[PDB]
Amino acid sequence: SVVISDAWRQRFGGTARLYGEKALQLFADAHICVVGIGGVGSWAAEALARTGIGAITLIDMDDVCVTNTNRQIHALRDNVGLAKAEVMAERIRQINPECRVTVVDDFVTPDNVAQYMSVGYSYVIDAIDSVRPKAALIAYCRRNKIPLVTTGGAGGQIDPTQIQVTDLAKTIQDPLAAKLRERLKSDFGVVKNSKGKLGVDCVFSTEALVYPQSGFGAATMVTATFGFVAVSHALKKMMAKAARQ
Amino acid sequence: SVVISDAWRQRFGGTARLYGEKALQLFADAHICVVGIGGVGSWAAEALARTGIGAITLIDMDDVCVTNTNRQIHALRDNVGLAKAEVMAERIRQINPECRVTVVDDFVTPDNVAQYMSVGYSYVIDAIDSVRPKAALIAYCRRNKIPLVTTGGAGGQIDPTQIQVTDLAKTIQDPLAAKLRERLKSDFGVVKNSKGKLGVDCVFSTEALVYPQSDGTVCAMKSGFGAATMVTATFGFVAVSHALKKMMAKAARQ
Ligand SMILES: Nc1ncnc2c1ncn2[C@@H]1O[C@H](COP(=O)(O)O)[C@@H](O)[C@H]1O
Ligand SMILES: Nc1ncnc2c1ncn2[C@@H]1O[C@H](COP(=O)(O)O)[C@@H](O)[C@H]1O
Repeated sequence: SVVISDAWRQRFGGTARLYGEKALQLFADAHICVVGIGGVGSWAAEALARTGIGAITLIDMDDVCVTNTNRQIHALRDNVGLAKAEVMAERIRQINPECRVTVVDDFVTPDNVAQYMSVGYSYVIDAIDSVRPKAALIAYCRRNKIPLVTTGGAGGQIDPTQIQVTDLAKTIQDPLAAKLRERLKSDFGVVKNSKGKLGVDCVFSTEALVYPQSGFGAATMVTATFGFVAVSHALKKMMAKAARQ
Repeated sequence: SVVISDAWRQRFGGTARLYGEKALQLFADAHICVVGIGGVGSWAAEALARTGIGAITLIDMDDVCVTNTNRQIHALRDNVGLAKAEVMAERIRQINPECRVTVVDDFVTPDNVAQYMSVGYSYVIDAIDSVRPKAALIAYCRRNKIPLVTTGGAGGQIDPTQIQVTDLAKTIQDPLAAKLRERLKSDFGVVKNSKGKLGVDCVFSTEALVYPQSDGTVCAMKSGFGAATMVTATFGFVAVSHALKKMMAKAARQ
């Protein structure tokens, strides 16, 4: 158990008053991994930090680019050209200097997923944009019962109020999620239950895609909300599991 | 009005691809005011900046406090003690160096509201928590046809997916929004029209508020409330997306 300090309580007293004290300690003791520190994952990382999560691992190899400005929290003039995960880590340490932050400067693949998951996370937030590594991460967590929430495509969507969580089998208006389902079936043997579920929780939006007016565009208001919904869902699941003993 | 530089196109190419070039220009030419740079308003400011809005005014007099950390984007160890609005303005300059940012180092009151709205904003996002100034800001915007979105209480709520926008007359499970309607009726004579509406768009949540108990548990019931970034920021984001939707619709009409 992480020892909650007096400074921690000043930072996160609003967390305790919202989730309860038991949950404050649960979060302080958690270790959550965010894979992909982009339009969705950067805001998920931010949210975790600001809700008193005591250890966070960030996995990404990309650099901050000027084109990230429309949708990524780390995308500032002075950060362009630096490694996203490390820039996000430094920010998290400014949020909570007592958070233990680990950076994995790499992409997830079939060959390294086991090693990177071997840490033993309380949750994994999958915010990867590419379908191949995405499928590899999901298939691994799902087989190994590692708690996971995945995110669909957040581009080409303008309305944050249509974001919701459902089984990956049941998402609509999400070409990324659809390709992911195909890849999981074809490459990993993952297929629906008797109930028609893949047993993978997925943040998506019912909104129909808005085609490009350099692929689909994106907006902070939606991409960040994907990440915030993923975090709220993960924390809810962790609190329910803990109450179920 | 604003000539979009190549740097600006690089920053906001994703914005253009989502909303169109005409919208990119509309946003570059816009001037939006954020009142209250806190749990809701700091994220609304961030979103405006990140959506290529060309001018932003920020109104607040408070300083960054360590207790802001759970829900405000400017709450970082090195910023504690500095004025919230100025820290945010400085961040907005890092997002878009060509954004025109104005800091009003003050609180809105019944007596100064006309001066602070007199500028001619494309939109006002009201993220003030205190009720009497909030009522005064809304009454003034509403009377003067100044495009406004207001935000109910984002504290005591955990679910970002229940946030939506409706007329202030129709909000539920929002005690702030209900005390507001009263102050507006009582001090400004703002009351429902015959269709049941106040003519004020409000971000609110259908979620029942969660109240902290003396024993450290919390109890949902249909320094006060706790809060979470995931919910407070999404209030701000839903406000911004609503405003931009309305602005684009207005521009489509001509
Ligand atoms: N296989 C992977 N493992 C970890 N992070 C990834 C992987 N593939 C893509 N990413 C990151 O996912 C992020 C996507 O963000 P965005 O560009 O907004 O969709 C980027 O920062 C990528 O570098
Ligand atoms: N009358 C006012 N005019 C402008 N900003 C205000 C006023 N009253 C409160 N605020 C700010 O509104 C913000 C509310 O943030 P929060 O504490 O997260 O609700 C704080 O930064 C306050 O300083």
